[PDB]
Amino acid sequence: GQAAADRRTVEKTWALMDAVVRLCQNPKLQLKNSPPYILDILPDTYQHLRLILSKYDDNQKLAQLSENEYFKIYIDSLMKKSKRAIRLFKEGKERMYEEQSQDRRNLTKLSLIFSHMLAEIKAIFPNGQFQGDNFRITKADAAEFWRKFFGDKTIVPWKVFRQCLHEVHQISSGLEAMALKSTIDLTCNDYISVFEFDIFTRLFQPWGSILRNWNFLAVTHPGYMAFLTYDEVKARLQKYSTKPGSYIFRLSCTRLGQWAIGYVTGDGNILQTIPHNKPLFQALIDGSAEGFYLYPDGRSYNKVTQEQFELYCEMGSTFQLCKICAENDKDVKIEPCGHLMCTSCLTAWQESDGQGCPFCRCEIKGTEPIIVDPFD
Ligand SMILES: C[C@H]1CCCN(Cc2cc3c(c(C(F)(F)F)c2)CN(c2cccc([C@]4(c5nncn5C)C[C@@H](C)C4)c2)C3=O)C1
Ligand SMILES: [Zn+2]
Ligand SMILES: [Zn+2]
Repeated sequence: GQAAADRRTVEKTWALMDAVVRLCQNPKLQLKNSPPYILDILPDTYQHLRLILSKYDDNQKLAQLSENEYFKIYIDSLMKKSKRAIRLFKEGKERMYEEQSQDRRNLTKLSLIFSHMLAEIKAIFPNGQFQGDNFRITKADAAEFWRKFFGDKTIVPWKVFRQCLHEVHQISSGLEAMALKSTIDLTCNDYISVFEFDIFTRLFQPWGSILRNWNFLAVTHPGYMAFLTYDEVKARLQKYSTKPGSYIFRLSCTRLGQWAIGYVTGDGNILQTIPHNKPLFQALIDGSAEGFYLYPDGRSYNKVTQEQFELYCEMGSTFQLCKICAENDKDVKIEPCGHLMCTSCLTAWQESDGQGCPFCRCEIKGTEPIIVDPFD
């Protein structure tokens, strides 16, 4: 059985979440209002988990929840990300109190992850009852791909998902697979939920050209600003208040799967809109043709490089993966150049007579084992 281990894991989960909440209540942080608001999200997550348990009343129901693969992965993921937030405060020290620090950007990355996890658990356990197996994917052709490979599965490991997706839409390099992972795996748990799949396929519709749409709208488009608040959109566009047709487009924590566009009017007002019954690309060319959307991020704009994939990857939390394969963790440092990669890729390059370091071609005088954090 798992009864007693399961009881222990839930209670450790709530202890670790309470620990993160207490560290975040430090007035020296000034994040009481800085949203996604970790001091709202973690209590809301606790609240939804209690609602789930409130519905899985007794020994027999609790045993069904125990056997739910999505629920097991969710609680494990919540424990790991809580431990990570604790470690960030222990290792970050007074840098947690500097707004611009890498340590504080990492707290923002964990806050976004917690926000996405709360949206996902509400989508999969609406009113605290499992509905993963009945989840209706928004885009018909995306929904057919998920039925075809995964049936009524709620969640699939990233490695399995990447292999099945590659059957229909070829993924090119390691840096593209890594960039794609960072886009679909919002919860950063190395799984793709049916919910995550729904969000990605809604944003980058149509399905027929989905990797080209994502490459063009997110990976290389100068107008794309990832997740922003309404206040951040005003702050960025204010710099172009005197150049009407200046625009950006962005994601919303509070409205997963939807785009929002901000633009500068003839009067220098900043307005925001959500594309109305059209995909983003159509909204952008239509608004372009009408004079609203002329200057992405305040400049004119007139098939993706490895460098462009690598720059996109830095926004996320995937620094532990080897850039060559995007499968194995970085476990070796090449010396003296200091480039990082997995042993497997190092071997394959020196196997096939590659000069020196795969990245910089320089003499390899030494290697040293290394553990790289996803947030490094
Ligand atoms: C909602 C508000 C909260 C306060 C911070 N601002 C600005 C900001 C945006 C992102 C981030 C930060 C910070 F954590 F690094 F600091 C800061 C991180 N971040 C982020 C984290 C993981 C993945 C991604 C996506 C992405 N977009 N371009 C590249 N990548 C990997 C968007 C997903 C569909 C894939 C983006 C922001 O959007 C956003
Ligand atoms: Zn590798
Ligand atoms: Zn090198």
